[PDB]
Amino acid sequence: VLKGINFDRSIVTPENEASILDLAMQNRSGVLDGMTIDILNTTSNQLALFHGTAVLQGYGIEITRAAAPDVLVDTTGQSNETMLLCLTIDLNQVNVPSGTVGTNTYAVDYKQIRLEFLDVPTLLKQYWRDHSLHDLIDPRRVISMPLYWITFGQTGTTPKYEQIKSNYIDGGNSGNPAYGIAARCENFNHFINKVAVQSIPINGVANRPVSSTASQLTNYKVWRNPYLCSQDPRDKFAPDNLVIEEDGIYRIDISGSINIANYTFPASGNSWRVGGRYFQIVCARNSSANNLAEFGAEQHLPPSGVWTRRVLVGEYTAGMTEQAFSSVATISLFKGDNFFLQFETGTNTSRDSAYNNGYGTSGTHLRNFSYTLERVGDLNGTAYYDNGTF
Amino acid sequence: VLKGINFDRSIVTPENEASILDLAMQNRSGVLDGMTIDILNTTSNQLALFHGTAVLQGYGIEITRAAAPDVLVDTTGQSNETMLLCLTIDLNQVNVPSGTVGTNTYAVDYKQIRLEFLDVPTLLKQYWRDHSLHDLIDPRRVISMPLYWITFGQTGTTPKYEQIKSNYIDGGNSGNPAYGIAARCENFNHFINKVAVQSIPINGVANRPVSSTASQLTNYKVWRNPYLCSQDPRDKFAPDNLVIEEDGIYRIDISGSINIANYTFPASGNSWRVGGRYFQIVCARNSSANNLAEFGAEQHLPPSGVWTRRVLVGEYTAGMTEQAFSSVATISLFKGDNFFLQFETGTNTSRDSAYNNGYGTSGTHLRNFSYTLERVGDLNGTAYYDNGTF
Amino acid sequence: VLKGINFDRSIVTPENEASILDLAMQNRSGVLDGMTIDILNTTSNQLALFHGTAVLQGYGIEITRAAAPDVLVDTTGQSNETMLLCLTIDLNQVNVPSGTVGTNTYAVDYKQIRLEFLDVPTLLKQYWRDHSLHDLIDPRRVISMPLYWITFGQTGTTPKYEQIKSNYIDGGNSGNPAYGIAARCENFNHFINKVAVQSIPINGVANRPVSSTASQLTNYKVWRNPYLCSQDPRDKFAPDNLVIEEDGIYRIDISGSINIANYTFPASGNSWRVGGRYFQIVCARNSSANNLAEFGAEQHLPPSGVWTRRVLVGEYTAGMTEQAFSSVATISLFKGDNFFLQFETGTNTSRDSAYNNGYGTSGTHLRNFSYTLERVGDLNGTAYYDNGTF
Ligand SMILES: CO[C@H]1O[C@H](CO[C@@H]2O[C@@H]([C@H](O)CO)[C@H](O)[C@H]2O[C@@H]2O[C@H](CO)[C@@H](O)[C@H](O)[C@H]2NC(C)=O)[C@@H](O)[C@H](O)[C@H]1O
Ligand SMILES: CO[C@H]1O[C@H](CO[C@@H]2O[C@@H]([C@H](O)CO)[C@H](O)[C@H]2O[C@@H]2O[C@H](CO)[C@@H](O)[C@H](O)[C@H]2NC(C)=O)[C@@H](O)[C@H](O)[C@H]1O
Ligand SMILES: CO[C@H]1O[C@H](CO[C@@H]2O[C@@H]([C@H](O)CO)[C@H](O)[C@H]2O[C@@H]2O[C@H](CO)[C@@H](O)[C@H](O)[C@H]2NC(C)=O)[C@@H](O)[C@H](O)[C@H]1O
Repeated sequence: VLKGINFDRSIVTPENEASILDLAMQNRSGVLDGMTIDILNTTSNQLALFHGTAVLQGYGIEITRAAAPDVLVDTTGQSNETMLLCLTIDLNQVNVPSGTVGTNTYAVDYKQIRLEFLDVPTLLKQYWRDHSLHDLIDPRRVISMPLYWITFGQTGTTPKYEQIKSNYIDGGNSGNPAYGIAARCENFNHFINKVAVQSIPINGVANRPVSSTASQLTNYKVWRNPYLCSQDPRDKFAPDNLVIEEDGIYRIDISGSINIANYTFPASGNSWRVGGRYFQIVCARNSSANNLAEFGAEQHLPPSGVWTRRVLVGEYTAGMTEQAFSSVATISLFKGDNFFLQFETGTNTSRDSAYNNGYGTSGTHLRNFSYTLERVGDLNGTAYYDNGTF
Repeated sequence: VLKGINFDRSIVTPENEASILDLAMQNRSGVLDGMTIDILNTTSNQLALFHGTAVLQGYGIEITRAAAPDVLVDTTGQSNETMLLCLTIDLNQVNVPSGTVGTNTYAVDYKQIRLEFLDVPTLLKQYWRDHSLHDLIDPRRVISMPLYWITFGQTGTTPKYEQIKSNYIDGGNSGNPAYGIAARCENFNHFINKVAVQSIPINGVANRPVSSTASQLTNYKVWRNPYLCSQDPRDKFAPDNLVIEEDGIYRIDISGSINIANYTFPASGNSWRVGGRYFQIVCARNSSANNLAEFGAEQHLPPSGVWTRRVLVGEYTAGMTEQAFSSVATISLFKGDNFFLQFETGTNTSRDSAYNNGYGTSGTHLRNFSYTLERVGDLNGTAYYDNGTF
Repeated sequence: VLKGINFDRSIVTPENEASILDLAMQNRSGVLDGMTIDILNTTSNQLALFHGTAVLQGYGIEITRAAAPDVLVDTTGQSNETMLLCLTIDLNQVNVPSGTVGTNTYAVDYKQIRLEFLDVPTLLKQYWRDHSLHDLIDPRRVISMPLYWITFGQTGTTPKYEQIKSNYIDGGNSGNPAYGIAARCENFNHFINKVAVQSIPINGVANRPVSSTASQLTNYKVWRNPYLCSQDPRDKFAPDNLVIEEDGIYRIDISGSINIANYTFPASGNSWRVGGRYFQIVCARNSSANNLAEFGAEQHLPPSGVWTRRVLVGEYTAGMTEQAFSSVATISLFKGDNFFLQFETGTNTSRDSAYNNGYGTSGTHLRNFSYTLERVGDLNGTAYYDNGTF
């Protein structure tokens, strides 16, 4: 039959209001405030956490403040292991109320909520990002959110910790928690190596031209939303590649200029004409390596025929010392993919190369280069096949 | 007086929680999951639909699953007609509860909800996209959402169906259901016809240069959000024009290059200088034709003085084989408008044209062209006059 | 302990549903409909307001309609003063219910809600944009939203009014009330003054080239979201500067062309080659002047090392009559900042200037220039330091 959920004779249930809050959270779960580690109240037998609020698939969870320690987690038996401190909902448990409304003594022991230590494969099997209490095909009764990596030493020591920032709704994304900016940087300058194809380092270190003869590795301001992307965990790829943590349609914006651009000088032989040199800036995706996503999670397989390379800028050098460019594209990206930018040109500097024979500021380089990567759409349902291939 | 809705002594009503959910849905109504046609359980007297959830102006509607058929709709009397299968709320009806809380027998016969067949003019008069149960000036008591076009044959046959995808919140837009991408495509190449003004085909078929002498009509990947736009229903305009289904401020992004660009060769007569050729890429809107929107709905009239053409790129060819361009603009668009892109230049190839005398890859063409159209703002209230003219 | 808010044994309180609605409003408060001044029912002792709905930090407030006047505010004693008509929540007050559910006589006198006149410093101390009933560190019990500037004359006169549009959720932003477009304009043409550095007038008046000898100040279509930005209140800066009203990560899009661009003519002395002229378009922020934000509110101090200038386009003129450009960047902006765009070039027209010696249409000018400024992210929590410096 046709059932009303919100109608005059309907009864609004806990699962109902949780389904509503989850919708209002854009289906993202996470710590809204607090719930950070309290090292002052942390011993070799207990782990303390500060007061706070979290939402786990529409269910509101609170750690209350009193007198500190706001909450204590038992670490007895945990030793020489790296574990995940998790906030878990278990709907098989029974919440035990006591006292009464009428007296001011109503209280509930929420057995459906626990703070616990899980190993990575156990967390992954019940991770909110992959499984749901509200799921249509495989509904679950137990779901978890990892808060910290906890590394226990020898019996008698206090553990080392690392916050799982993807599960904290800190700042930057509050009104649009599942979307917004994935990555952005300030303008930077980067020397173009004398090769046909090279990646542009987008993760905060550029090879900056500093003199007429030299360039040097220099930091530039960069920011990443840990819920959406991360710097590649492999050192070979760490300067250049992002790992996508969330499927979606993303928008890539790039701008900058090619400085000391090469071209064939107008001479009597070529009828006093500039001989332009072709170059292209491409964005790229690659999913050959599995388990690059956070916790080594299984990558999300893309639809058959998915793009791998997309031309953002494709033209010739125009005979000027410096030539600006800009491009904006929407692209599909999947959890586990590598995403990167490449500069392409010919390798013969006297015929087809956009780069010259100089080094440092005398050599061809990218100047005032910057980008923004932003999540703008999801790939759920039919969009996976209709929108996911490009 | 000043009335609190959500305060300590307030009573939260069904209309209240529905007004809240509608706000959380960005005022969009639609099927959240399921509610697709079940052809196995569909006969010549009954039409079956699968279990699912929908939200209609903040009211949650559910089709429950048991044992299939999840729901049955009576088709007796319906013959040789094209009808709309609609999900309707009728607040003049009375929901009849039975049983009691205390026993586990409470149940409601939701007479305020029906699955019914309506003709197009009846649906349009009570369509959620134009009328509201919550409306300030003209509040309604009956509102509908069309799910399928149902074409009934002769008495004794099973009907033909077509899903109304604009009313299904499938994928791509989940956390931002009333906004997000309207249209996007992969990079494509398109031959420039030897004319002053031409539309750029944005609906998935381009005239691709394939040899030094020929171009051929070739499909490219394109995606449209049916809630926001559709391919023009008239075959004359179908390769080039979108029909806007929803008023708003939209963002248009374009990028690509002009390949084999024409220019006046540097000769002794012009003092060995490149003679550039002017061209422009414009976006355009046109509302002269009424009833282009879904169901032949009345177009939304724009404010007096509304724009019709906007220059996105305006410059000269620079004497290079290929020259890149990019542009981003925000524009107002109205339900029923045609939206399209045009390429403009002179027609004298020896004096003012950006195009040459070649064909296929030897002729001037757009290369690596792509666009994104996205809804970024609404045109309700004062924004209609202040923001709606440009 | 671990407390559930939305669980099976939980009791959902008024503060709970208000916290949920505030989340659904992206933490923005404001009038959703109506609540505009009713001058027909306004006298020298009373001020009338029309029926409407507002949300103040998740609490729903309603002015009910009956028979007009929908509500009356006492103005006795108010004279020769500029005051703020405010909608205030005071949780120290007690809402007084009367009658009963069972009879159809339940009614509440909402003493926790008032319409009142406050001076600017009192409003600022309890302004919802700076303080919260839900605040973690400094929770408040009294919070206000200003609706109108009310200027009272001599005893016996009806007052003058000015709507505070930043506190009315009118149109343009309904589904994304705290984000969306801040400012946008139609294409305009602007003469480039013969100077090294100049601001580009973004607030609706451009110096339009109209003849081969003259340019004239001409209006162009522009729109600003008053919640996000305003035209500079100082006449010296009013044509060029925006005042940012809300912290965040913003996206700036620019496009246009440089028409009648200057360059060194190819002559025998320079080996028949175009001598390009460097120019750059920069966006800029400046927070030296405090109290530029609405009501003269204290500016939000940026993190140490914050950017002030960012190159959007940096290149040489290419020897063409007209050269197009486009750029998209994300930038941090703070409440109280000035935001503006600048055009930069050399001042020697025979050696390094992108501008020539002409005036009007014969002189170098920006053609088809337009921009969009949009709020795309917040700067709360850790994002303030990690994302706020660029
Ligand atoms: C396991 O898959 C991984 O490898 C993908 C491909 O790597 C490129 O292939 C090699 C050689 O071409 C042949 O082995 C290069 O080392 C890789 O590309 C280079 O990466 C470095 C580091 O990021 C760049 O600085 C360099 O510019 C780039 N070289 C070229 C020629 O483009 C990789 O793309 C996958 O993402 C990854 O998982
Ligand atoms: C009923 O209004 C409809 O017509 C609008 C105008 O159509 C153009 O006008 C004619 C001729 O100029 C004179 O009759 C062209 O056929 C139409 O423009 C052309 O459309 C085709 C198909 O999309 C393009 O391939 C072609 O490039 C374009 N021609 C030119 C010169 O630009 C129409 O714009 C409204 O949208 C529509 O409702
Ligand atoms: C109180 O801080 C304010 O002033 C900031 C700087 O103003 C510029 O400085 C002077 C002179 O360079 C030296 O006093 C100029 O008058 C100001 O810049 C100019 O502003 C006008 C009006 O907007 C522009 O038309 C003009 O192009 C621009 N001049 C130059 C050379 O760029 C100001 O930036 C702060 O925002 C403001 O609060």
